[PDB]
Amino acid sequence: MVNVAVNGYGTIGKRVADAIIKQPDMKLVGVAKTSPNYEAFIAHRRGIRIYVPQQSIKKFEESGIPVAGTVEDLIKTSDIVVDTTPNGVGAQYKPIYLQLQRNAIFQGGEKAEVADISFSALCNYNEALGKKYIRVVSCNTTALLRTICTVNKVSKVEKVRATIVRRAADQKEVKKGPINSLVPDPATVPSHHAKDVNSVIRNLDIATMAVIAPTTLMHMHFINITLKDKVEKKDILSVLENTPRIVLISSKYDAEATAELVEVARDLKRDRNDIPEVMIFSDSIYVKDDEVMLMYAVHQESIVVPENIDAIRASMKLMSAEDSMRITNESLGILKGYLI
Amino acid sequence: MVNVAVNGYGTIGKRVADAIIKQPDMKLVGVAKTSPNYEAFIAHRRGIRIYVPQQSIKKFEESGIPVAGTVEDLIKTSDIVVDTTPNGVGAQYKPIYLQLQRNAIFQGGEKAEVADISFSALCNYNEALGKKYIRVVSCNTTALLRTICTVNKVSKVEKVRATIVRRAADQKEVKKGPINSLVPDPATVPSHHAKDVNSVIRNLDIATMAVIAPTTLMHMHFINITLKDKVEKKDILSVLENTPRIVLISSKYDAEATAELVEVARDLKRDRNDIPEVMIFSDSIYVKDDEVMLMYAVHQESIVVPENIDAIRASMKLMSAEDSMRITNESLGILKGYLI
Repeated sequence: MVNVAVNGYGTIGKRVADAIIKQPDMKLVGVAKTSPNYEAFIAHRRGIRIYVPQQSIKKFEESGIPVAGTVEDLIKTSDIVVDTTPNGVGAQYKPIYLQLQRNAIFQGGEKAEVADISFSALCNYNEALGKKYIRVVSCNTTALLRTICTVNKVSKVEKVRATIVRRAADQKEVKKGPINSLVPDPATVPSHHAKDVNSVIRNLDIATMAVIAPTTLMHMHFINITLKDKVEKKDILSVLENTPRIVLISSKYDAEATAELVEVARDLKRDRNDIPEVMIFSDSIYVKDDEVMLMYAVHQESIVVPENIDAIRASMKLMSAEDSMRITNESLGILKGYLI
Repeated sequence: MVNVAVNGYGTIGKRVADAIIKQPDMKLVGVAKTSPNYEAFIAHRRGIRIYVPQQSIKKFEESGIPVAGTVEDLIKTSDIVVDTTPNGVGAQYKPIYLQLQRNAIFQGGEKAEVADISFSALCNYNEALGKKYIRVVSCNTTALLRTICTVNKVSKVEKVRATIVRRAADQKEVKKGPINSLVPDPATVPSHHAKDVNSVIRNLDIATMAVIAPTTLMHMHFINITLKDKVEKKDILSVLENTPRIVLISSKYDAEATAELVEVARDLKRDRNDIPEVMIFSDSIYVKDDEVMLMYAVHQESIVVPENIDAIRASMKLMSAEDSMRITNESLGILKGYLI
């Protein structure tokens, strides 16, 4: 039985915690948070136990939300830590995990050196088997990796160039912009995505560009893939339509807009209206000879959730790639085929 | 039991159909819709019977979604119709419901003359008992009536002055602005809200102004009430804290922003992230002698849902105001007290 701790109960933290609870071979010990905001109140009402930095206990304890113990308390009394702390804080907790001898899963805004390997379950689960420290790649890297590794089955992927249109901040954030601007992110080519992808696929010729748009719901990727062998369209479409963690969006029901996909998720009653799957617009799938083009949407709040679950399995070597992803996929209701 | 039809499966209709499904004394006969978009797809997949206007049947059927009959058929089969069609379309169906001899509930965007009475359950259910045609007031009119009929228990409301900040368009709408403007709505005073409140509370001296902001989540109201007698804050606060369909928002958990309230709903796992209750900011409650000032948020996608359920009960004389509101409240998970 794996007793899991979650460090950092934010957008990703809260989701991983609920994913952990639905797993048959894992238990959530508790979660670490520094401020008693509404995310914490709600967590406690749901019976999730909250661990806090010793120095914040007093402050935190003024709000009435009971504290189960300190953050080291949590790490020591767990078998592995899913770290979902802010960019840069993982590396700060890294020495703590080391000292207490806990494996730990890090998020994608950390430097690669925080982990012993970087990960995406559809690409290098077997290579991650046994790693004590694993870095799950960022949300947009994950979407690129899922698409690539899946297209690669039809033919070796020789080259990737991509433009990432990033949503500015999540819907709940009220102090972040831009309100009305496009903001190169960064201006320099390439963006960090290409390298992040090279921490999982060592030798891919990848170049990416990114910009921030004044939207909160989902990112969007615009991809140009060069393959080795002239391929057929049915084959690129066959494998995109049959890969869990990837869904296709048609143009049949007038839902090709990130806001309308969010509405589809609300009406489908998905938890927190999450769509953890890569959402590829079926009408954008262009394959001519050895060239592939298409666009897809990425739901940043949830895309790495299932990856953290498999990463845990990889780290503690509980089962194969196919076994892990099959439980993760089924327990978190992950789709394949047409979303809409 | 009571067989109910829903004419217009859009933002309100999809939710009135789901609430009808949750009532112990009602059964959803089917819903009416013109276009076979993602909302119709999803209804169909849940087993909801879809009826389409005669002249749209063939285009609708190009989608492969089966059609149970015309709108007239749906009408003939129900004991009562919940009309949730676009503003002005209700008046187009009024003569059809009359000729087909079926009671009907209309939405606030219609003229008061389309019905035999306008309604809000916390104020005049008893007056609407037996009315064959009832107009449930608009979303912001409803929020003003719940607040006024509740405050009125502490001391007679003699005067209301309110400013309404309206969200531009719901989140699924991608063709409506404004993107970045404030838009008098209208520039003349008063806006229609005051007349609509007066269709419910006939002699109240009320004036309202409204403006459109570039937000999609919720409306906000800023109100000034003049009472007959001087009162104590504790008495205003105590009624506001103990009335279903009204919730209080504290400043304890950092959630005083409409986007953070949407977030609270997501994490509380409310259906569609709906918050049908009037959300009064408890730090806003200002009581001095006979003057009360406060501000609140209104979730426009859902506030009228419970109201339409009670309206069915009033029109069909099914049970008392209190009995109906208790079933509507319990079954739809309506709250009172502090939300956060």
